[PDB]
Amino acid sequence: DPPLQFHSVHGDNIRISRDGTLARRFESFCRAITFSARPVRINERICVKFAEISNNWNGGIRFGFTSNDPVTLEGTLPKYACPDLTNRPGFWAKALHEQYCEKDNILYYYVNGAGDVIYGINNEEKGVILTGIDTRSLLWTVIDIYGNCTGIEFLDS
Ligand SMILES: [Mg+2]
Repeated sequence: DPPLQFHSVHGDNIRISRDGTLARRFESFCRAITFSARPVRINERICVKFAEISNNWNGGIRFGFTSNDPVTLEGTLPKYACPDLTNRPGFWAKALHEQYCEKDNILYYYVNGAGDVIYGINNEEKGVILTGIDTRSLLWTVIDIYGNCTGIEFLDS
């Protein structure tokens, strides 16, 4: 439907912009978990821009999907998507290589009918990063704003 926004259920170290399109890890190095405000479609491309980078932290963001309505998760969020959420049923996420986490890159990803998650950077496919996603339930993005990237923007095309 409408352009993707961040869910109001998020980590303690996250601030979301007024229009809901920009999530920042405002302090520290963890508790940086975020979700999409609405479920996403199979084959819908999620496009995220690395809007802000800190030179004081290293590492890549973690991204993927959850079959859990983020409202059901409030007061329940751990420090990390990996391993902490991924250990629970209905979360699929992996780290993005830190070489891709540079200012103004666009990460795109989607889950296909087969339940595989394909990703790329600046419109160049990198491949399948995740497999076995439950395509029979509603899915929300999970993006853990970990590492040198401290601000990410959902892009509207
Ligand atoms: Mg804090």
